[PDB]
Amino acid sequence: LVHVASVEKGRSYEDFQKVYNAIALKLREDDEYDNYIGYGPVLVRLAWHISGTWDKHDNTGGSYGGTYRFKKEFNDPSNAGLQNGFKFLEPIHKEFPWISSGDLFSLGGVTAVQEMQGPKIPWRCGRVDTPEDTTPDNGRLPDADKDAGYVRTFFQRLNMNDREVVALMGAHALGKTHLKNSGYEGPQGAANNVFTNEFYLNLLNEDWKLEKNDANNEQWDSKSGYMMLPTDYSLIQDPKYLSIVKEYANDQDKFFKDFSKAFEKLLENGITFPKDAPSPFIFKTLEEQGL
Ligand code: HEM
Ligand SMILES: [K+]
Repeated sequence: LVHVASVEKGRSYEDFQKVYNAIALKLREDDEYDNYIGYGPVLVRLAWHISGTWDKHDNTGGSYGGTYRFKKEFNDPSNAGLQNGFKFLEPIHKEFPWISSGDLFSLGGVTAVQEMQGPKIPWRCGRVDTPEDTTPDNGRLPDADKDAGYVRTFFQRLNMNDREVVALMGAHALGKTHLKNSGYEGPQGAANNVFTNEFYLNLLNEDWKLEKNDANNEQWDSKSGYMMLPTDYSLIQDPKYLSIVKEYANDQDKFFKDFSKAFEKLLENGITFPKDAPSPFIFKTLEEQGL
């Protein structure tokens, strides 16, 4: 399988900047979602989820084909709750119908990160919608009740090393777990809609207590009222992961550069960018444009 990126006929940077701004303005507007968290978090997760189905072995899955839009993928249990971000995007797609789905799902994630004060994430256009039959089966997204070895093993399927994994997990600082979605409940910290290194800080500074939740699952609960998944907790259990956590806890900038690179990589896995493809775009945030 080869998926060559193909620029949407006749579109340039400026056209994308507009999709961006449209997402951004809508984020600003619908701020009541999930009790004032806003849609930022769910969009980052949608973008990660449409991309985590990838398999470096056979090149199936990944964000290229916009398969999330099909039933099999859309109804994946590990995708519970993502429908809210889908619906958020929907009007947007209507306003800009020439964008491919993979392009849009992924741009939402970038927009989300940047609008929430995170780092700038270079983004590339060119994903092409593929047919219903290219939809990966359910089962490729990771479980949360595991440990560091699982995570390690899991992420390898996506070509991510220790450093990327840890960088990538910092996104857990955003949003929260929801009992009805995954059988877990609670936020990871206090600033849940502004992008920071809080995740690492929390993991190193709170005094976590293992407990069972209402869904009969285990989670690490802290006095502050925060929770961590077994998989999140696992980053302190593993020696290699822990030194990285420590690095990010001390230097938000390193975290940001690392997250940036990894997130783009993550969204670009499985895609072949031809030689003449335009360079990756760096979008202006609403504020940078004075809107
Ligand atoms: C071991 C790998 C991962 C596991 C098992 C995991 C699983 C989870 C769980 C179970 C949820 C809660 C969903 C809910 O009930 O609504 C979730 C929340 C979320 N996940 Fe992950 N995740 C992992 C990797 C990541 C990565 C790589 C990203 C993005 C870079 C990330 C971003 C998010 C975000 C932002 C939230 C909050 C969503 C919201 O507030 O609705 N996750 N994660
Ligand atoms: K979270």
